[PDB]
Order: sequence, then C-alpha cells, then structure tokens
Amino acid sequence: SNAMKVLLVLTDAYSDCEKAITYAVNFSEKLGAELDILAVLEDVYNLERANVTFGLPFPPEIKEESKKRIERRLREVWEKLTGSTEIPGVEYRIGPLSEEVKKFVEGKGYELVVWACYPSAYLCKVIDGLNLASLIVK
Amino acid sequence: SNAMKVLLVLTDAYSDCEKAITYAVNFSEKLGAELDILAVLEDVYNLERANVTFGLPFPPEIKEESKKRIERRLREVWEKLTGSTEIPGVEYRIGPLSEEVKKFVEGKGYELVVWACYPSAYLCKVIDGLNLASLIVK
Repeated sequence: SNAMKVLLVLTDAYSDCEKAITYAVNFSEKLGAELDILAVLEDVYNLERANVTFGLPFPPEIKEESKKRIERRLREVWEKLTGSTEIPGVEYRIGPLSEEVKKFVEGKGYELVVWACYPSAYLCKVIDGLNLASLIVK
Repeated sequence: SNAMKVLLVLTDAYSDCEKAITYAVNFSEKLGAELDILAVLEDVYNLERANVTFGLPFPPEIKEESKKRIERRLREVWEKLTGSTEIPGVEYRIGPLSEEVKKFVEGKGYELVVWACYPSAYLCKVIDGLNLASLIVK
C-alpha cells in the first residue's frame, strides 16, 4: 500500500485549529492519504498531576468534556469541507505531548505528522527525534 | 485569489532533498496551490565572507553553477512527477537562511513554507518567528 500514512495530532488545550484539521482533510481527500487522529489530553494530564501534588480532586467527566470539544471541532471542519460529519476514530492519550506522540507513533510507519496549533518552541525536540515529516500548523 | 500561497525554500548546502520537493509539487498539483520557489545560497554567502577575511579570489561561476545544480535537481523531481521539465521560477538570495527567508516572505501572504532538508534543528527559531505553517521534510 502506497497510501501516505498521516497522523493528525491534537491537544485538548488547542482544540480550536481549523487550519490543521483542514490540511488533514485535504490530504485524506485530494491526496488519498491514510489518515489517523491522535488527541493528547495534556490539560487533563495536568489535572492528574495537580491532584498528586496538592491533592486537588477532579471529576472523571472532565475526560469526556474534552473528548467532545475535540470531536465537535472535527465534525465542524469535516462537514464544512466534506459535507459529511463522518470523521475518523480518535485515539486519546493522557500525558506529555512529546512523550505520548513518540509512544503512539513508534513502529507504525507514519510518513507525516500534522501538529495542530501547538506552541512550536516545544516541538523542536520531538520533531527532530522523529523520522517523519512534520507539518507545523500555527 | 482563494489559491493557497506556498513557498518552497531550497538551500545551497543541502543538495539531495527529493522528498521535500515532492511534497511541494503535490500541493501545486492535487491541492491547487500557487507555489513559489526560493533558494538561499547560504554556502555561497559564507564564502563571500571567508573571501573578505582572507582576500581569496571569488569566481562568478560559483554562484552561477550553484544555481544550475539547484535547477537541475528541481527538474529531475519535477519531471519524474509530471512529465514536464517546466519548473517555477527560482528566486535566489545570498545570506543566512533564517534572515533571508524572513525578508523574502515579508508581507507576501504565504501561508505555508516547505523546508528543503535543511537541518530541522536550526529552524526552531525561524519557524516560531514566522506567522505561517511550516512543513519540515526530514
């Protein structure tokens, strides 16, 4: 299969990134790429850590709230561009971006990774540590 | 118009960069983008410098030949993808990459920059500085 394997990486903290989601849809459609979506819940992760550190409690529903904000944002763009709201399945990982992207992506052969509106300064390292093209959407 | 403006940034130093040039072509083709090409002769620049410091002769052929190799390399990939040798015009600039790209892009409305295999490690600052998406092709 010559299907360009692409991964869209989303953050629950920067779920409003139409430009990135658009790039992905265009690769999927116009370039026939095999698209997968990974959403890292970094904010939910920081909650877990504040919990351990200060004993700050938080409702398990928080996970779902983020999952839905993300999924809604996907449908909006997908429908707007594709007239359809059938989006890919979303894989959720709770932890540090770099670390989680690395784990997830390993040995899956992704030719490209599209980073959704995440602060560039913090990607510099991972992008280098990864052997695949990176599309930094600002 | 509603045609996405993309800039392909080629460099003096890093020759063999087919993958990057390829992504660029595809955007022009499948994604109907208005692609422009910019080649920063960084190696030539660093030479004019060592010239001044040491006063060693600096033949005009170096520059011309540097442009010719680049053009050849474009044609190869271009031709391999589209049966045509017809290639966009290349704009040459002689200076530090980071510096030259900022100036060139200056209010031109480019929304995406495809980096031609220049070490991603060195672009960290420039990518963050720029207000457009960056496709790092390793």
